[PDB]
Amino acid sequence: GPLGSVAKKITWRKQDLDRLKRVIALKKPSASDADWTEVLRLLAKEGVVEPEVVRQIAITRLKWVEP
Repeated sequence: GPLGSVAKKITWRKQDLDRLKRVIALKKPSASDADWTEVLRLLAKEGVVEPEVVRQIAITRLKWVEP
């Protein structure tokens, strides 16, 4: 049924990543749950999982890298 890649109950697509990337450029977090709470506050509309996880997702998805 699903694609060949399991990862939570949220299929991170390019369309969903394109938006998040726009937030990371504005908020510009510093690798932290508290900070991610802001960027995730927007994408939260899509029922996104906790920020603690998204922190790593944006890395393996948006090729993000902590400072």
